[PDB]
Amino acid sequence: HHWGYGKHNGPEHWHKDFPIAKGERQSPVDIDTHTAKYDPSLKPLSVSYDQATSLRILNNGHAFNVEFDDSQDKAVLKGGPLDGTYRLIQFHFHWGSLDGQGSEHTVDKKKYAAELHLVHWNTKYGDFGKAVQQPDGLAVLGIFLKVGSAKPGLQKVVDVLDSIKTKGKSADFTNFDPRGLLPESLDYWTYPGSLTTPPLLECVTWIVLKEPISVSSEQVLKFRKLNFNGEGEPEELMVDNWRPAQPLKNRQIKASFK
Ligand SMILES: NS(=O)(=O)c1ccc(NC(=O)CN2C(=O)NC3(CCCCCC3)C2=O)cc1
Ligand SMILES: [Zn+2]
Repeated sequence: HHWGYGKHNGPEHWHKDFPIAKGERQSPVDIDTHTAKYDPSLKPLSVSYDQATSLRILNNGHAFNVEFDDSQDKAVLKGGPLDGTYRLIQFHFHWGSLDGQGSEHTVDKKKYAAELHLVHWNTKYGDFGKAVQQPDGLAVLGIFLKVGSAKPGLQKVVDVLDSIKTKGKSADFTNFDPRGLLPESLDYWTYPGSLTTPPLLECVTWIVLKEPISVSSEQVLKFRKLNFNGEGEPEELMVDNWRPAQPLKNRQIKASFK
């Protein structure tokens, strides 16, 4: 596939190779804070990252992924809307060319500067490849980024980006603690949706935190120096790697909080 975020290969083209792009539970969506309803049936959200084992950072030509050892139950997400145990396998971000855009989800049509996706797969399906074939296969924890004060726990990510500037470059990224990327509050919205990149599989329980994290202008400027292209190819800055809001269709967004 040759999908990306340009005029010629961007989100409006994706449906030709990935017809589910026009499906019934696509992501991201706008979160209308007034029509999202408090659900008392939601159990407490459990983010258990104490034993998280990061291994590597990869520039995959669409974003950069911090990859985890998911060979055991070391870093898991449970509770909230979730049945059973979801294992952390990677995180990445989507971000803008300028501070006024970059998030995939929106909140009353507001766009944040960036959005962090912590990707977990349901352990009842045994591996990630099997889990993406199921409607409850994945849980993605989405966290908004606004530009303000630096996020101390982000800086180790920022400082390695120089070593993975281009598509296909990776670097060792051991002993990174993803708990440093969380906000104080775990208040969330949740809805059923999809991967936000091809293959756009309708396999995700979305859990979007209400409280954004603050990152510095200097931190997000370093995200924007990455390249979509490979080494020795024409430089295309890795910016505006976000899919816009998709139709909500027959879905309800539920709030964990009143
Ligand atoms: N924007 S999104 O909705 O959160 C979204 C979330 C996940 C995906 N897709 C994947 O994670 C597919 N995939 C990678 O890219 N890396 C792998 C994980 C790292 C461990 C080694 C296996 C490879 C993997 O399984 C696409 C969109
Ligand atoms: Zn994502």
